Parts: sequence; structure tokens; C-alpha cells
Amino acid sequence: TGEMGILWEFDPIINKWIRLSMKLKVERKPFAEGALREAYHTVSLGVGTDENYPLGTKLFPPIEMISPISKNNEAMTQLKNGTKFVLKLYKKQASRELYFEDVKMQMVCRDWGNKFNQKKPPKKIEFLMSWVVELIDRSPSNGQPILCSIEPLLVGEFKKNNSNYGAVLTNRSTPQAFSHFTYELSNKQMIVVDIQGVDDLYTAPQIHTPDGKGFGLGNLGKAGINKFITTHKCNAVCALLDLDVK
Ligand SMILES: Nc1ncnc2c1ncn2[C@@H]1O[C@H](COP(=O)(O)OP(=O)(O)OP(=O)(O)O)[C@@H](O)[C@H]1O
Ligand SMILES: [Mg+2]
Ligand SMILES: [Zn+2]
Repeated sequence: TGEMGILWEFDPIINKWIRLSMKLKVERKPFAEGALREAYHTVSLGVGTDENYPLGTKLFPPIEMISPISKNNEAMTQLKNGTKFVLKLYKKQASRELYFEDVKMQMVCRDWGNKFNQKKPPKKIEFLMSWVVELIDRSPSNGQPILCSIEPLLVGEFKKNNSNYGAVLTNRSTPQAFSHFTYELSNKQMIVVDIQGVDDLYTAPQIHTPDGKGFGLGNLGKAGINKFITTHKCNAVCALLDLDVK
């Protein structure tokens, strides 16, 4: 039929994780890849609760960060039986903490997207949902259990607009103005880069902060922030949004 998984959704507004179960069927070979990961077509065979699966503490995320109730979640509708979606694995290592940190990062970016839209720019944006999944049916050699992340399938022409280290790859205005927006309105505590997806539906972003801690692998601290600065040229969207040219 398919394999079981423990599914984790993060909800920023309560600052907690929701723990569920699902069953899934994953193609054998990847359809795409980048420098970090490989992506696999997958189909959903249903979402359920985690009651059969002892949490068994030792714990990460810790008990105080987990919601005792899970009846409200996006997974129920976005990953219902029959859905096509995408599963990602890291290229040849890693860490339990890492996967949870990537999903948390994408959720933070979704919040940034809604903040940008509230300003009424000419084009509105959206980041996809992302989820952590423990592939419990698969064998552990260093005793490491198998983990991954999953997200919806984007239909259409996928394009990368900027990288995590200073490259500007297309002419569009919206993706570069959004990056600038997050740097200025966060009081330079943070910036969102690696803006990529179909039209303005984006996924797999990267965040840099000054002290370089947190937010997984592509966080290049002060060095990444500086690279974005060097190549940025503000556009009509930067201006409509009243951002500083400096
Ligand atoms: N949700 C999605 N739907 C369709 N295709 C996708 C999706 N996510 C990723 N891809 C494709 O898979 C490729 C690799 O995925 P992803 O970008 O997450 O890996 P990566 O190694 O982190 O890349 P990057 O260097 O951009 O961080 C993407 O460039 C894109 O072609
Ligand atoms: Mg990519
Ligand atoms: Zn600008």
C-alpha cells in the first residue's frame, strides 16, 4: 500500500508543534535536485492522529513545545487522500534538529509574506506550507532514524530569482523588493533570500541573521547580509513601499 510516517506541523501563532500520522507512496527516483537536496514525486494515502505512537522520552522538540490538541491543521485538507506532493531528502550527517529548523524557517517566511501583502503592493506573494516527516518504516547504520521534509507540488515554470549569497538571476521587481522589505522592517535582525518558485508562489527560502545562529544550513550570518547589499538595486516596488535607498 505505502509507508507510515509521523508528521509534524508548526504553528507560529501559538508557538507550538502539532503531531500527526500519515501514509504515503513515494516514487523510487528523484525528479529534480539542487546543491543540497533531492526531490521526489509522492502521493498521499491519508492523514490521521498520532495516538498509536508513544512519544517515548530523549525528547526533541521538547514536551513543553508540543500542542496537546491537533484537530485543527492545514495537513487535513492540503494532504488529503489522493493528493500529489513533493518529498525532499538531504544529499549525503545532518541532524534531528536540522529538519525541524528548516520547517520552522519556512513558516516564519510565510508570516513575512502576509506582512508584505498587507501593504498592498502591485503583486501579492505566498510561501508554501512545509512539514517534517519521520520515515519510521525505514531502517536506521549509526542508529540514525530516517527523516525528511514535505510540501505541495508547484505546477508550472519554476524559477530562482536570488540566491543565498548575493546573486540576482531574473529582472522581476517583486522578489527583490520583498527581500529588501524583510531586512528593513526587521531592524536588520534578519533577511529572507533564495526567493524561488512559480510566479509569486515560493518555497525553500533561506534566512541570514547577524550572529549566524539558528535557521539551519544556509545561514551565512553577516557575510550573507553583506552580499545581498552589494548587488541590490531598488525598483518601483521598493519605491511604492517607501523603503530606504541606502
Ligand atoms: N514544491 C516544489 N514543486 C516542484 N518542484 C520543486 C519544489 N520544490 C523544489 N522543486 C524543484 O527541486 C529543486 C531542488 O529543490 P530545493 O530547491 O528545495 O533544493 P536545494 O538543494 O535546497 O536548492 P537551493 O540551492 O535552491 O537551496 C528546485 O530547484 C526545483 O526545481
Ligand atoms: Mg532550488
Ligand atoms: Zn530596494
